[PDB]
Amino acid sequence: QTGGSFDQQGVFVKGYAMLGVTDEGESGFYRTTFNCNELPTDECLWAWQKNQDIPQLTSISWSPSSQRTEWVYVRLGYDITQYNFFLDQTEGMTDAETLRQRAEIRFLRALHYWYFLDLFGKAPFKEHFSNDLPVEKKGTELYTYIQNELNEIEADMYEPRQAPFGRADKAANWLLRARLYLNAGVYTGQTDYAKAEEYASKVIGSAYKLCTNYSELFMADNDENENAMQEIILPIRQDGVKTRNYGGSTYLVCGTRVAGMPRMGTTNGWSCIFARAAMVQKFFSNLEDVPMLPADVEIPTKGLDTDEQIDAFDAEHGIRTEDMIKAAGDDRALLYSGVGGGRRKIQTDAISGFTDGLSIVKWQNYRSDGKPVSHATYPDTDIPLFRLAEAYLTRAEAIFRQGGDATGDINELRKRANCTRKVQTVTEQELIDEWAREFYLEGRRRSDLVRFGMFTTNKYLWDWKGGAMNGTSVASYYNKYPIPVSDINNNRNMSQNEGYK
Ligand SMILES: OC[C@H]1O[C@@H]2O[C@H]3[C@H](O)[C@@H](O)[C@@H](O[C@H]4[C@H](O)[C@@H](O)[C@@H](O[C@H]5[C@H](O)[C@@H](O)[C@@H](O[C@H]6[C@H](O)[C@@H](O)[C@@H](O[C@H]7[C@H](O)[C@@H](O)[C@@H](O[C@H]8[C@H](O)[C@@H](O)[C@@H](O[C@H]1[C@H](O)[C@H]2O)O[C@@H]8CO)O[C@@H]7CO)O[C@@H]6CO)O[C@@H]5CO)O[C@@H]4CO)O[C@@H]3CO
Ligand SMILES: [Ca+2]
Ligand SMILES: [Ca+2]
Repeated sequence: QTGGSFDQQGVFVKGYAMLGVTDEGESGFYRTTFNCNELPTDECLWAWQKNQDIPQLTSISWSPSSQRTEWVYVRLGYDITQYNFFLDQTEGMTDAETLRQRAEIRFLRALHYWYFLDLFGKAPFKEHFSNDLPVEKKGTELYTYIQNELNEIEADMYEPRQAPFGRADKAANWLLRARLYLNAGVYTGQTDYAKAEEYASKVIGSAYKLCTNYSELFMADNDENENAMQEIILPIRQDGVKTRNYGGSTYLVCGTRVAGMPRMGTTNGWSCIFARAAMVQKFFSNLEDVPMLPADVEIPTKGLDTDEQIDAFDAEHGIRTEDMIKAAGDDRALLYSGVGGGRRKIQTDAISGFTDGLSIVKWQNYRSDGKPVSHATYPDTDIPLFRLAEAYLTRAEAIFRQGGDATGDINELRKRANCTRKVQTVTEQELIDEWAREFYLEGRRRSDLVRFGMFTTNKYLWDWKGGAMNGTSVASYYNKYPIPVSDINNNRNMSQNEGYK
């Protein structure tokens, strides 16, 4: 529908909706990008390796026929066509409302192009909605286009924290540019840490502030709690009754839980996503310090049916998540090694099930204020896609790369997390580890690993990397996903990424 039937307001809203709503539950914007940036990393593992294309993503051994690569590629492209459609239909309109809408739609399109750039190093490009085949825009050109888009639309965007919650303001714009500049070395071959630092400072200097209780950023009321909202620069709205997405917060909550775990926050635990040993090591350098149930202690088959019973048993063996946090001396150590759901392992010699690694209870469907959530199954928890904390890590890394002292920005995050250990000296290792501690399971890991030259190389080997128990390297061409063979066959304008067949 166009012209008189074009529901501008409605299409505008749908533009944002594509971020959090949609099997069809496997192809959402969040799940596809999340998996491509998480499943192959040191942060987590998908427990059901029999699922199509899972071993590939898990071991960084996919090919151009990868179904999950096609899903994210096609999803990013579809979203952009919808944005191009909105921009074409509102082209020439000069009223203030439309100008703001167009600025935000261009922001969203820019965000999508970043994903193409970060994941594939290029993108099937189209500035408009039409039947013409997209043309290839790669590396530096794509990078330049995204930066220019963000630069041009800034003036029309909302002042920091003045936009209706869920919409992008100037800070979201600056944060994305800071992200682009930080990764400029990867996308253009020429770093630009000074600009990364500059834009990160603009975000830090805005009205946004850090949430004083880390866990609250990932709870059911993170859209009705100032403590959390003051830090969330761009949330993907999710609601238990109105906004459901099997690949949204439902995926982050249900997918990381299994029956028996205390405080599941949902009636359905999928037992899919769990932490790799390397993720746990981010909080415990010596994995021997990780609170664990002794191997010689049996788990009763009776008397462990309720949360209260499970907690008591975990308490006796010092394995409640609160005990995990205390031992780690870090509020972000939201892991679970308790008996709820069965005996957990930290590292496994074979990926056989959900209990082969500690559970990640970072995301929750419980309100910090204790009030009821809207649904017993689907979470109300919003996905804080953009958080002020990214500005601190981005500036810290940029400062470090430029030879400066980044202890301040790092300790700002460690202070917020009530860390017992403060950083005295910043190293590349501390930085990449802090990126994991702060943003694990938020869909960006791979990108940071590639930038640190640690995604495919021997520079950093984590458990099950490359398909080996103790980790092994893979070809460097794997730092970029391949263009789906389906698009290669349909669009002669697109060229396959180097290395792939
Ligand atoms: O550990 C569980 C499971 O986790 C993973 O799957 C999750 C998936 O990745 C998420 O996307 C989400 O899925 C939602 C889905 O997208 C929606 O479509 C909907 O699902 C509905 C189905 O479409 C609908 O058909 C029906 O499902 C019925 C099945 O069709 C039917 O076969 C039967 O299922 C039983 C299996 O036959 C049996 O083998 C056994 O399943 C085991 C699997 O073999 C094993 O691989 C693993 O499954 C993982 C999966 O691999 C991950 O990808 O554990 C299983 C043991 O529980 O038992 C099955 C149950 O009897 O019956 C079902 C139910 O009627 O119903 C659903 C609506 O519920 O909603 C999904 C969200 O619930 O979540 C899933 C986790 O469920
Ligand atoms: Ca409410
Ligand atoms: Ca919500």
